[PDB]
Amino acid sequence: GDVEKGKKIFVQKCAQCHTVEKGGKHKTGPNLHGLFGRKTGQAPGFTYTDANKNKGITWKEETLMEYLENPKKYIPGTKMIFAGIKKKTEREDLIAYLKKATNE
Ligand code: HEC
Repeated sequence: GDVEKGKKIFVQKCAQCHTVEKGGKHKTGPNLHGLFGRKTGQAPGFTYTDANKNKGITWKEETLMEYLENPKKYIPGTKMIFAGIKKKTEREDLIAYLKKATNE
């Protein structure tokens, strides 16, 4: 649905690892420097896996939804300790939130 309905859940259980809207901090995942229509091997000084960066997929409304619904399965060895998001609303809410953070 909506940007409010996504930022409210991002700032709860994404910003805990990917601080961005509050101020950049890649403290347990890479801070989302837009991502939508960008690329994966894009983060500053952090460390994770080989898998995500080297293999890629282009981050977009498909791939990041497909990824957030199961990140461990979607890219081979991506740890990301959360792997789902309450209900399928918060999912599309996040997409439609972050889609502003790539043009606003
Ligand atoms: C800390 C335990 C995390 C939580 C909570 C969330 N994410 Fe995550 N994310 C985490 C890791 C360790 C990584 C690095 C990549 C790897 O392969 O391990 C990621 C990665 C992402 C990405 C992809 C970045 C890329 O590979 O280019 C995205 C788009 C992402 N994470 C988004 C995201 C959102 C929206 C979250 C809240 C629902 C979220 N993550 C939680 C660790 C953690």
